[PDB]
Amino acid sequence: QYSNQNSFV
Repeated sequence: QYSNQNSFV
């Protein structure tokens, strides 16, 4: 299981 969460402003 592979999760990536990226938030820019």
